[PDB]
Amino acid sequence: PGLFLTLEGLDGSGKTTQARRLAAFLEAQGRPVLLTREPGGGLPEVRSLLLTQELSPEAEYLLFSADRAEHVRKVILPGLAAGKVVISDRYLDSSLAYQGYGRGLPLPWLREVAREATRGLKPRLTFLLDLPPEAALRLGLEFFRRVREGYLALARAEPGRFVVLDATLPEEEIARAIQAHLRPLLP
Amino acid sequence: PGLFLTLEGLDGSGKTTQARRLAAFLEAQGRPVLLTREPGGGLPEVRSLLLTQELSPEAEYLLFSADRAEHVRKVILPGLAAGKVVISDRYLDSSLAYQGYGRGLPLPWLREVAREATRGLKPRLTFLLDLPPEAALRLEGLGLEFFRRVREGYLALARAEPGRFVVLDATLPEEEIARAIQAHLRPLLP
Ligand SMILES: Nc1ncnc2c1ncn2[C@@H]1O[C@H](COP(=O)(O)OP(=O)(O)O)[C@@H](O)[C@H]1O
Ligand SMILES: Cc1cn([C@H]2C[C@H](O)[C@@H](COP(=O)(O)OP(=O)(O)O)O2)c(=O)[nH]c1=O
Ligand SMILES: Cc1cn([C@H]2C[C@H](O)[C@@H](COP(=O)(O)O)O2)c(=O)[nH]c1=O
Ligand SMILES: [Cl-]
Ligand SMILES: [Cl-]
Ligand SMILES: [Cl-]
Ligand SMILES: [Cl-]
Ligand SMILES: [Mg+2]
Ligand SMILES: [Mg+2]
Ligand SMILES: [Mg+2]
Ligand SMILES: [Mg+2]
Ligand SMILES: [Mg+2]
Ligand SMILES: [Mg+2]
Ligand SMILES: [Mg+2]
Ligand SMILES: [Mg+2]
Repeated sequence: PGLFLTLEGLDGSGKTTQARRLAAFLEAQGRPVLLTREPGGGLPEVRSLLLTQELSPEAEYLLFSADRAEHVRKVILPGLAAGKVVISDRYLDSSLAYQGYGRGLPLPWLREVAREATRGLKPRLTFLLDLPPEAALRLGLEFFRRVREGYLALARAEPGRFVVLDATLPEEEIARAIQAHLRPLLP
Repeated sequence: PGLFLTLEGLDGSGKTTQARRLAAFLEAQGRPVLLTREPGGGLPEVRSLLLTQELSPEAEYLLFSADRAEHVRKVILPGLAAGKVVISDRYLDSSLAYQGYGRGLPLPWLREVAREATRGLKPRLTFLLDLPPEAALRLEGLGLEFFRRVREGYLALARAEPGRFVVLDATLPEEEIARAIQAHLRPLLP
């Protein structure tokens, strides 16, 4: 049982907001829900360490992946075995967009690292809240362009898992679109 | 330029003792030496991270690897580039023996993670201080059964790369181990 969903986008694309509203929507239908996030959900100390320190991309990816590995094991997989709808604000796609397309690390290596860290757990549906970095409500601009395009490139590679939402629209109608796509996967 | 050396073995095998003796022995010969270690040489804060309760073996290895990636880029390669003899107390082999043979993680995955973590950098010589498992004395569930697997793992890694590894008997007195290490170095120096 259980359903695994993720949200992705740049910081200030409104992921937490939509994660909050999606939880509330599923609670209103009586469906058990669990919110969680990366970084921090597996190893909170990773999150606080990366906050005040910049490393090499390789080193920083491996920390994200250790956190992810604990996150998948202690939080996400248990939640799904209990029949809950688990919603993660950021997951693997964040590393692929930021460390891969942004900092330039090779994608095939990242996914081979990720495969054991995640046990190959992929979300059923990932919502990409897309906007230009200048429109975001919260290493130059060029880095943030690369991450956004990277997200869009990931989405067009897997059109079955990504749902690309224009994040500049009002939050209420963005919420209804997410609800629309999600409807078929519940009764 | 430069020479990359490492010390390996179980907890309590004399690695730290012998790396420090070696460093000092090379400095007295007038050679530039960089003494380093793992975990912590790349990312000091990883030792905090590694103590986390009930840490899965995958996260464990990825933590060691985060540190290793930073350690290679910021400390080891720039030291080697300047012609220093760089000695690391523990390197990739620790992960292969502890997280591979000890925890049961697949070696090919470990090595695939290692490729980009180390950028292919392997030491010229690695001194394995082979210690009996019962003599070994932080990390989760460091039991006797674990140490047998780790010890035998080290010995299998030695057999697979017998030109890189020099296996020495860790129960021998410290002067004799150091002299034996020094003798395996002599052709690689002047
Ligand atoms: N050849 C030896 N014989 C007996 N004891 C030793 C020998 N070498 C080191 N020791 C002692 O064993 C302990 C562990 O040594 P250490 O160098 O810290 O091991 P490691 O670095 O491998 O953990 C220390 O108290 C040290 O004095
Ligand atoms: C470098 C490394 C260490 N370890 C383990 C060995 C030790 O039990 C622990 C710390 O090593 P070390 O710092 O050498 O021992 P000490 O803490 O006594 O100074 O980490 C691994 O499991 N994998 C690794 O890749
Ligand atoms: C989960 C994850 C986050 N990040 C970064 C991108 C964001 O700027 C930042 C978000 O942290 P925050 O949500 O605590 O603000 O973390 C990555 O670079 N890779 C990842 O895999
Ligand atoms: Cl699912
Ligand atoms: Cl957000
Ligand atoms: Cl995924
Ligand atoms: Cl060899
Ligand atoms: Mg993470
Ligand atoms: Mg990962
Ligand atoms: Mg894709
Ligand atoms: Mg030591
Ligand atoms: Mg080594
Ligand atoms: Mg490694
Ligand atoms: Mg053997
Ligand atoms: Mg070997």
